[PDB]
Amino acid sequence: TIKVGINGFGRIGRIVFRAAQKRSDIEIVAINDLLDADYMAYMLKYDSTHGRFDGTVEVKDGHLIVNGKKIRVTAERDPANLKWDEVGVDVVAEATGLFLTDETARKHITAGAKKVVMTGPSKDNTPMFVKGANFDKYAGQDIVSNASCTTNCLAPLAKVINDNFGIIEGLMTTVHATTATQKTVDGPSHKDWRGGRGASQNIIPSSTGAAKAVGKVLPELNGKLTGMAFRVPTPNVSVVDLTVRLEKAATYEQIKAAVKAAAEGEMKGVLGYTEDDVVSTDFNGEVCTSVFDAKAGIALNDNFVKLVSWYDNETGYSNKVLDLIAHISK
Repeated sequence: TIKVGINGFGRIGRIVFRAAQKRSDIEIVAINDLLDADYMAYMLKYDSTHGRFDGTVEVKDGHLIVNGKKIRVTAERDPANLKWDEVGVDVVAEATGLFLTDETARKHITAGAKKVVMTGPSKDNTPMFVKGANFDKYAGQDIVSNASCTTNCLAPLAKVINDNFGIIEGLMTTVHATTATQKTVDGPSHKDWRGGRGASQNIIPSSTGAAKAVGKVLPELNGKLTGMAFRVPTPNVSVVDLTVRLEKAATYEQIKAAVKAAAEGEMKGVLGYTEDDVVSTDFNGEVCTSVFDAKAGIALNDNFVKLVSWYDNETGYSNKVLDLIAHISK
């Protein structure tokens, strides 16, 4: 099995760990963060958004015992001192948000790991991969990125639409759940003044590179999409609102049928499809990274349409982090 070390036990690190427990090809063997093992155990067992851990957690001798398996807990600030080889780690899920370049992330390789997956968009030219878009373009690189949660929602939908009808141009809005970078009441946030405003009180405009980054994993869309975000007072689950102009005339029923076909075919398990009267909490825990909402979208005409797709910005992305780990280990 693929032995994985997690650097950073924030939201993504903890949900990757949970999702990994149901897998048989991967097992987590080590976690690194500035948290005691008993605090680590507490954060794993109790989750406001996703409920109790489905399994056993206990602490003995500074290491976790999760579902009977021993997990090494360290608190190194310098990734180079992590000694991943001592626990036999093949791939590091780099989930701190601080090591998003080749130089910073490589110290995991120096520390004994064989490959690294960043759980966020790279800040340099480290290649980015999105399941359903370009996992098949992986070419043995030892450091990769799984892009962002929003790109994992937008890219599979954009590919289906572009492949079938040709996207001339598109603009995206994501209505996005509150995240850990936000503030409970108005507080300091230099570099992003709006993002410091009280999260529970406000709709907050925010920048996002996700739509531009679709052009990295689908080069045929390179300069054809951009977008923005609004952060809203929900704790999890976000929604993409994609307005596109199409080359080939397509009725809304043709669009729905094309997405449904992909959701049951080449993109099964990545792209979902529903015609039900869903709301955001209906996707809490969703494993698909993009669930097309057929009744919510609307067409002005056969070449100009607004498409709606849901994503659990914690769970879907975390499951595809694990999918990328398994893919680069094949």
